[PDB]
Amino acid sequence: NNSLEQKAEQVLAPLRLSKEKLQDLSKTFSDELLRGLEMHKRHGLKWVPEECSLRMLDSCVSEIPTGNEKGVFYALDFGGTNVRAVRCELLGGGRIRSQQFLKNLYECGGEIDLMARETSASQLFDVLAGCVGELVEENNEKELLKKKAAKLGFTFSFPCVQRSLNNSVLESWTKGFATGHDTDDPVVGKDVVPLLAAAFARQGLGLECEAVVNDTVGTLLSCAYQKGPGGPPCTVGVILGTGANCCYWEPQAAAFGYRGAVVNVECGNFNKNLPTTPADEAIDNKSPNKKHQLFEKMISGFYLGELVRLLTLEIFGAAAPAKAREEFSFDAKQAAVLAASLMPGKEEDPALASSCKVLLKESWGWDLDAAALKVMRQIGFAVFDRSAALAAVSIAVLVQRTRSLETDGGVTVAVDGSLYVRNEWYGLRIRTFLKELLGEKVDKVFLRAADDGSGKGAAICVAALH
Repeated sequence: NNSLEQKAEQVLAPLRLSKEKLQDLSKTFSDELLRGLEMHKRHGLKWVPEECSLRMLDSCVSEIPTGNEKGVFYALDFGGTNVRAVRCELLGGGRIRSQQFLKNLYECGGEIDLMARETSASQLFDVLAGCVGELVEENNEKELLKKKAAKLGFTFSFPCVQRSLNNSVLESWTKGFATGHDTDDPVVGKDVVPLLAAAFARQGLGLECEAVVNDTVGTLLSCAYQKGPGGPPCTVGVILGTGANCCYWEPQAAAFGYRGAVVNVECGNFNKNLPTTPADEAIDNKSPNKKHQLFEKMISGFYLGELVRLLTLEIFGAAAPAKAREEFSFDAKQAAVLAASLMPGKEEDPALASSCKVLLKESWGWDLDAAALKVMRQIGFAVFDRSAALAAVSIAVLVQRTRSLETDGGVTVAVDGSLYVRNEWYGLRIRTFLKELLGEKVDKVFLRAADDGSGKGAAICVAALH
């Protein structure tokens, strides 16, 4: 204590980004976005990191829903071992009724590891197609779809090369997958849409995959449909969860060589003029993706707990608890408990502070005193508030680029992700920083929660084509 507060001040001040620092970062990010569009115009599918840290991927999505579309549309959500099939009744007026069927690929296939190098593409896609087929059968719909096929959107959350809305080639596996590597039937290097269509045909399923949809773009589309007809257009989509990403509607997309209008920025990798602190350097240095995802490493839930832990070690020194020396011993949910205790008009609320005391005892075995508890709360607040401020920078830059404020007098920003969904104050802090960045015209910016981009959003994508 006593000089604990001076040390906390010295360590935490670089995390408190002033309006001027946020405005400078916004300018840097805007310039980088333009560099990325010029990069796309010249290089197309080839990312040139030396020209731009933002991939600026063509989502190939051009048709934004009105909210009036009606019908039954399907989606397949394959982003790892937890596969989902989704069926959406679009009822008009922004209303959607959904069903889902879940498959855990670890427990699928008899004496066959679907993630293994010896498994063929056909075996994996048979299981994916069968997930959708189980949902079709729950609805007693197989014969109806034999008569008239249903449209399906495919969220395939792996590194891909996407030449058109319905053509996406797997560039390399991630997330522990190796399927097909040791077979004559690979997934890597193949367009996944014909693999899925072949699997549907083998099971007699009348589903036509018309889009491979990025989940951030799906979040934008989910919002666009479900806010209903009318209102300021949804031209920005943001995911603030375990990771962080954003997409937006680009008014000069055609001139820069895009087929779609919605650009998937891949802003997690933004790396220009970042307000780096020693804790950020430590997080990057021990990560498996050094010098990549540097913006995300300051924003997203995967890292906020690590930031609190490393700043705790830095500030408390020999007074830090032993468990704070263990990587990933403190997560973003726990950091949020700390940050919530210091949100506007809650600082002297005793119940929130008491939850903090219990938290630190349970997670770190730390029976700390009043002054130490106050400093821990300040650490958690500083980490989460910086996350909100940097998210606000991303949103403001994208809103400016859409020109929606100028052409439609308002903009709807679709937001999803655990940081925003779990913490009511997080979006409010985003709005405070958006006011700092944009002035009074933040009153024309509407943040709207948007659900299930990877499922609902992909079904909406294909519904908007017709």
